[PDB]
Amino acid sequence: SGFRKMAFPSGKVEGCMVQVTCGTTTLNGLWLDDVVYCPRHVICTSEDMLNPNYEDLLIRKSNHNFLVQAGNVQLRVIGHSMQNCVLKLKVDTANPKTPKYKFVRIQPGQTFSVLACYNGSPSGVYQCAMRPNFTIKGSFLNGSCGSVGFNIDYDCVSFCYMHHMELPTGVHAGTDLEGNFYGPFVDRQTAQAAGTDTTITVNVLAWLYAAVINGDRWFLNRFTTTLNDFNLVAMKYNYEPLTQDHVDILGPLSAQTGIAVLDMCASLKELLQNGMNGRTILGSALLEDEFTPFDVVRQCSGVTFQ
Amino acid sequence: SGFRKMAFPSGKVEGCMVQVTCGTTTLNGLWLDDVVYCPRHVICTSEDMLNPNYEDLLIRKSNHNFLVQAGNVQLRVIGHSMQNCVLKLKVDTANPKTPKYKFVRIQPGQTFSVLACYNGSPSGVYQCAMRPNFTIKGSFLNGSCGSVGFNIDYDCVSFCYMHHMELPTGVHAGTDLEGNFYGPFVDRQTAQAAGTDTTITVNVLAWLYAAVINGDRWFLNRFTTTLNDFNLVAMKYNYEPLTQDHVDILGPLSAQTGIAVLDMCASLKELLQNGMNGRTILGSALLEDEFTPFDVVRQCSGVTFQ
Repeated sequence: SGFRKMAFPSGKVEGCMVQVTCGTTTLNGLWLDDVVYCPRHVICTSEDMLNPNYEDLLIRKSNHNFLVQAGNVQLRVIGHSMQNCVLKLKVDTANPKTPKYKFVRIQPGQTFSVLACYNGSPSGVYQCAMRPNFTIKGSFLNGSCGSVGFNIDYDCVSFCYMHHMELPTGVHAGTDLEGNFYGPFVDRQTAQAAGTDTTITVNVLAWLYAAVINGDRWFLNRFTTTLNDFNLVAMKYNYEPLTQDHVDILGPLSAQTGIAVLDMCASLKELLQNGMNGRTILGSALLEDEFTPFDVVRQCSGVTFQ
Repeated sequence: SGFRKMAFPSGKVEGCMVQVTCGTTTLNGLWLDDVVYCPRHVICTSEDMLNPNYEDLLIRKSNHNFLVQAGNVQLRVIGHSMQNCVLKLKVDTANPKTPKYKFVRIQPGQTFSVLACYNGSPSGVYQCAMRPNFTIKGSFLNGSCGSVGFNIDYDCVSFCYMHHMELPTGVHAGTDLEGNFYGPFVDRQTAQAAGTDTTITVNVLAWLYAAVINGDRWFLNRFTTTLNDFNLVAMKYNYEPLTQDHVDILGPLSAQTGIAVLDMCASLKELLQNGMNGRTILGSALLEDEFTPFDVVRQCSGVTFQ
């Protein structure tokens, strides 16, 4: 037993990371088959980033202006195109380590692992959530752009995120692998408002189920509630409204524990109103929202990859 | 910027995991050169585990009684020996994916990544600390025994932990890769007391430095203290006593931030005495002790591996 914030095994993604250099800017790329995917702002200086015209900047670039290095091998660039906010560099070699993969656009509140990289080399792996306001709270220094987020399903890597920007507020913004930003963000160094963020209610409930499975039960109370009553409380505490779809996704955890979803809602309501009184749940002194119902089931049932 | 509990990239270790079966017990092994390393309790049934005589049980086993599977390849066992609490199965093939590696016995309070595995297949990676009482607070289900903990230094994997036991209290015990338990534990299903645990003070101070670097500063106060005065408070709150060795290891973070170590001690003293008043530090509502000073520097300076 026990419950940890576990990332996916990173090896299939490590084999896809490369370094991309254009003029004096270096960041990370993702090499799948004969295409390298990277943030289009690889073509910008710090000064360009204040107000970039990506079309005009890219016209000044030829195939030979992109240096792509896979460990020690230089790749030969034979094509370049811009798709939304990503560059696709066609190269003359297929990556021999390409895994089974898909490109996925995830929903707010879904989780994924980030392989943080610098100069095309991996430094670490961690699990995070796409916030309801389409930011992520990552760990990203200068040079981490082009680092990717992913999920694995047995032998298939679903790439969902490419890192582009740190907002002036210190949270992180990026794209899907088609180059479409999550949320209202642009690849420009300017003031950019993130929405009001909210807590991912269905994830907190999943994590309360994980706690019960692990024996952490002190928070279970004598009350029930309604979906409408609970949602009045969710509004006050800036929690996402719970829907029947969310109730349905929690079904298996309800079944395993014998705790009706609305009973678990009443327990959460009491924690929102009364706080935790200096107590912990699964070693946390706040309500955790970075585990999906699918994450809890995976971890509690020991699902493996290959 | 930002600060996450980051694990090492797991690919070099993924290539070393194999499945070991003896009679009707299956768990994980680690294949390095022509040796597979696994918990000796692979030779026990559930019933044997109550009071095992490992010497007598192992005598009943021959090379052909150990089934070792690397993905789909069966390995041929040509030798077996017991070293403390590990079995070393000599096999007739060197692992082509063996990384540069060492075997290290870590100190209480040091951190490492765990690759959780079932049936020789990786499920996830997470970072944890060896507790001062030589337990770990992991995520380990039935079949996870033989999963390993490690650190990476550029291209070299330092293996420090192999998982053996869940104690009746739900924390986790294991060995170094020479088969010597961390702490007083044995590979027997019996009541086993873990010591009183303590908080890893030098790690909490490292994490307060990480917070300041990231802009989380509200906890900095007007006071200083002495090593002896601080340690009186450390005793009361079950924190490890701080030594000059610990002060010296914090030197670089002191230098970077311009906050003397004893000033940061006085800030910590005030947090121990007054609590956090419903506030957070790096998104935590408790004092975090799973980052070493070396972890903070690594993460804050973007060190990479290969």
